[PDB]
Amino acid sequence: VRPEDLGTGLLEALLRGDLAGAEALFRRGLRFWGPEGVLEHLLLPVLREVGEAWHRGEIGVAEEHLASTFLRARLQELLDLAGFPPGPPVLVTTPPGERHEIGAMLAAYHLRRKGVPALYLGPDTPLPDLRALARRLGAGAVVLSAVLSEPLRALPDGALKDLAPRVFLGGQGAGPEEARRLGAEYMEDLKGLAEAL
Amino acid sequence: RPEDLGTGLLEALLRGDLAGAEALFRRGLRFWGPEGVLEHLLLPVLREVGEAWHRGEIGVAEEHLASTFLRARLQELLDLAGFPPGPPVLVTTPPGERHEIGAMLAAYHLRRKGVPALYLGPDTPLPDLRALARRLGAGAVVLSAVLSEPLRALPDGALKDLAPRVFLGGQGAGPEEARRLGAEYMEDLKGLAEALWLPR
Amino acid sequence: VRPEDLGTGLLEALLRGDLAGAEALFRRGLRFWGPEGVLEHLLLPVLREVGEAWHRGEIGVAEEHLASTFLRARLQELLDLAGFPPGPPVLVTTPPGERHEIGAMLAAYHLRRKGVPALYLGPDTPLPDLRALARRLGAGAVVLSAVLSEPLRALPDGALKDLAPRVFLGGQGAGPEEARRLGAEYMEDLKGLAEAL
Amino acid sequence: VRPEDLGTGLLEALLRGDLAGAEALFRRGLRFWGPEGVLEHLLLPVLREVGEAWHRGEIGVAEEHLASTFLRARLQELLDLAGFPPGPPVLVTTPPGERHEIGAMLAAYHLRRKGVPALYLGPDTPLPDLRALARRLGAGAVVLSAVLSEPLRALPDGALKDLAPRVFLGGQGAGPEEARRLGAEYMEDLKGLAEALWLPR
Ligand code: B12
Ligand code: B12
Ligand code: B12
Ligand code: B12
Repeated sequence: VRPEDLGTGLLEALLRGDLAGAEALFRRGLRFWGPEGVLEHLLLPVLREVGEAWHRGEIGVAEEHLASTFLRARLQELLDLAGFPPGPPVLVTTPPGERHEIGAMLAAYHLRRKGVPALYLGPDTPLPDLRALARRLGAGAVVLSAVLSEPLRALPDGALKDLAPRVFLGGQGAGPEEARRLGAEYMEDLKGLAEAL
Repeated sequence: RPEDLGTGLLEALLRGDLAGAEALFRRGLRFWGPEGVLEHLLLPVLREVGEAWHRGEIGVAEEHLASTFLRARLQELLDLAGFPPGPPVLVTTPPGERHEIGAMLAAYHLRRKGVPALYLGPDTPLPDLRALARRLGAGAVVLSAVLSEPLRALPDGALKDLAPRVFLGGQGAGPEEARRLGAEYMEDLKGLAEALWLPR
Repeated sequence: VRPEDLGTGLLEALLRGDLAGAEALFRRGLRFWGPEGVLEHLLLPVLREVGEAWHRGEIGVAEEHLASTFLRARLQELLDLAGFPPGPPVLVTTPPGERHEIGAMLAAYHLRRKGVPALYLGPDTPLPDLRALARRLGAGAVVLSAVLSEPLRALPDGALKDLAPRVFLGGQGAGPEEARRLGAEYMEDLKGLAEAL
Repeated sequence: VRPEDLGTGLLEALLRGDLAGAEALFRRGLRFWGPEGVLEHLLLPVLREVGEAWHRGEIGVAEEHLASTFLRARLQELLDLAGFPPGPPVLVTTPPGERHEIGAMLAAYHLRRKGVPALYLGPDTPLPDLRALARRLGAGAVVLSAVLSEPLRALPDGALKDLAPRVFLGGQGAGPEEARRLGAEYMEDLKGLAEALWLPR
């Protein structure tokens, strides 16, 4: 199968529970596109199509869970391969109540690929606890990924100010006005995070 | 240093030294092998993280960091156990149960015995779980519960007929609640494949 | 299949020309041991056994070549998946006359995994040319890997002293007295190269 | 745009140590033209420009090394992506004394793309050792790539004849007379190698 058909192939493999086939297809994508390219051209398009199929009522949450778990495992492999430099970390998580992790992990990965010690905490970190860890580790920045807008709507004005010296908010759930309200710097593009630091 | 590995790993995680944590875990693999490292290093460290949190010695951000690391290690082992062909067993946690390690352990113990255990991730709504089991023709569904409250919230018979065999375990579960929910109850993961193969 | 048998399995696969099997076994070792661990537990033991078997006369050069080429290809794959930060590079190569690449690639990999922009040049770089590139790119360091002692012995006293602001020499062909003679800093372990920098 | 237009950009990224940029540009070329087109119209032209610039004294050995190592890494990725089929292998190497790899790796790639199990040994394999491995693995063919002519001149008449059931020789260092002297089948076209083995399909 051609590169342009790897996305359809992967989604069909996952929807029939063929994890071995899915792993093979993803690895082919990695080899063809390289790491950034496989995320852009395979991981993200499959995740989005899973979401659309769910919105259309063609699949349920269990199929989305299966696909997201698979894709998380693949991104975690890449994250581990990028390595973790010493020095003051950037803490990467999602707002309280946000359980979608891929965006955060993508942010951490893009940072790690540029030599930044992005410490992915997992999703859904209470803000007092996040601030306390940032302070204790001397973190240079906190990065939050918000896929949904509702977890941000739940936060009080200024809630993200002073989590760390720099606080960045992105994801589809976030916009510049909400970032301003919460006291974060907004960034639309993952590729601009490493530059900003 | 086997006797010191657990303390070393926990300290590395709590200072954000992921490189050190990874090195120590690999040393645990060298000492104890794949199953052994789970029993002697992963689970003791997970439990000490939880206890330290319960005592107020660490916050949620530290616990998250450590749990994320340990989940990554267990996912590696789960993937190394392989995924055989044939009708899958779906493995997840009840609605409202966000803790994953027990479910991943169940999937691992199944896969190492040649059972195609598909780990979905945690916290799967039951109608959705039923629909996926149907779509994949799953022979069994396995749920891991660390907390009892998510189970208490579920209706009588909520787990019955998710597949022809349904198992519930984890410290949050007990035989009476399993019975109420329409699931079989088991405590030993080393017997779970055998229990599923052989008649109820 | 079992971790303790991956070395035996990989060597046997390579000696029978089973590259698909070898690739699968190496990937298993990567998953089990992690990026640095697979080099310590699988790649280096297999490389060394191949070399020793050749020195004992038990295998021919074609068999040795196949295995060494395969292992280099796997290390190059890992190297490319590491972070590559912006900023002044560290140039990594081998002395003039040293054709063996693995130690240099290992050095570059260890440095990239610690957030250092190590440029692996390939092996066997003439010193004037190496200095010129280091100067033009503003490299902070040059790192040389020597498996054989004879290429070092052929160099005049002080030959390595001004290749860059810091010059490190390691590999089993090097020792502290030779490093001193040649004007390089010696290090035995790659684990403290990044710290020293 | 043709792939050759990216050549200046790629080489300049490499020469300033911008590995990420060089890799990004090469991958764009792969996406736009695919592997065969990028190899013929970007990798080989850049390799040749690097070599000629070195011969002209315009770049030093360290810059040439960096560019050659990068291009080999990209070709090795493609070689591995083409996969390794089962079946009696074709051993692919270069003559004793030939250290240049790219032509051999291209031959292995073109064979693997057509479903032929081409085992790339690396360069510079002694002939009796190569013969021994070919016999032991039951190889259907040996393929040699020569960039330099002197390694071939060094070989005795008929040296290549019986390395395997078929023996193919190409690269700019080889020509038909020398192949005939050495007992190899002379071949120039990479894409025609698999067909020359007379296998099914
Ligand atoms: C997949 C998807 C989901 C998935 C999420 C996948 C998962 N579980 O992991 C699921 C199934 C959860 C889902 C359901 C819902 N989601 Co939805 N679905 C989508 C979809 C199709 C793709 C978006 C996505 O998840 N992309 C993955 C992320 C990583 O991409 P991203 O957020 O765009 O982030 C990019 C950048 O921002 C950047 N980035 C990410 N984080 C950060 C951080 C920083 C600092 C920086 C610099 C950059 C950065 O990287 C990413 C890739 O480049 C979109 C529609 C679309 N966009 O085509 C909606 C969409 C986002 N969903 C929507 C919403 C709100 C929902 C629902 C509430 C709707 C519903 N009930 O039907 C539910 C919520 C239920 C719940 N889960 O809580 C709506 C939002 C608009 C609205 N209606 O208000 C959307 C936009 C669809 C639409 N057009 O209406 N959804
Ligand atoms: C670690 C831990 C946590 C961690 C979990 C980290 C993680 N998992 O990523 C953290 C700190 C997050 C946590 C939080 C809380 N937890 Co807590 N904590 C624990 C602790 C110390 C250990 C839990 C554990 O061992 N997990 C590992 C799993 C795999 O162990 P397991 O379920 O026992 O499973 C074993 C077997 O059952 C078998 N198995 C597992 N699944 C299955 C499935 C099948 C089919 C089979 C056959 C076998 C099987 O395998 C396992 C190993 O042999 C215990 C106390 C203790 N010493 O046990 C509590 C405990 C579970 N926590 C408790 C509580 C209440 C909480 C909190 C609600 C407290 C709070 N107010 O916030 C929160 C949960 C909030 C939330 N939703 O996150 C209570 C639960 C009481 C109850 N449900 O009746 C406990 C018992 C402590 C106590 N005595 O009060 N906790
Ligand atoms: C593998 C091997 C080969 C292979 C090499 C395959 C390949 N493509 O790499 C083959 C068979 C080709 C080979 C050939 C020869 N080799 Co040989 N072979 C070895 C062997 C078994 C292992 C070498 C090795 O470990 N390489 C891997 C590198 C990475 O390990 P390393 O240099 O020890 O580096 C470690 C650390 O120093 C650190 N590190 C590496 N670089 C750097 C740099 C810095 C800055 C730092 C901080 C750290 C660091 O990382 C590594 C961690 O383990 C050894 C004996 C042995 N058991 O060690 C000999 C040995 C190196 N070979 C030797 C010889 C003599 C030869 C030949 C000259 C033999 C001959 N023809 O007569 C030829 C060379 C010509 C040739 N190309 O054929 C000698 C060299 C002795 C000396 N004083 O130089 C040895 C020691 C054997 C002996 N005689 O005892 N060899
Ligand atoms: C690039 C190059 C280099 C690079 C190579 C980098 C690298 N890692 O590959 C560098 C700068 C390192 C180099 C070094 C030298 N080179 Co130079 N260089 C060239 C150059 C510019 C191009 C070579 C090339 O195209 N290689 C890529 C391969 C794939 O191309 P190809 O062999 O033509 O193969 C084609 C087909 O035959 C097919 N193919 C290849 N193999 C096979 C096999 C089979 C079976 C089939 C079917 C097809 C096939 O694929 C290709 C498609 O176009 C040429 C001049 C020119 N413009 O052609 C010289 C040239 C080859 N170099 C030459 C020389 C002399 C040298 C040096 C000896 C210079 C010196 N040091 O003094 C050194 C070699 C040092 C040593 N080995 O010890 C001479 C060789 C003359 C001769 N042998 O009679 C040439 C011809 C230049 C000249 N006119 O003087 N060189």
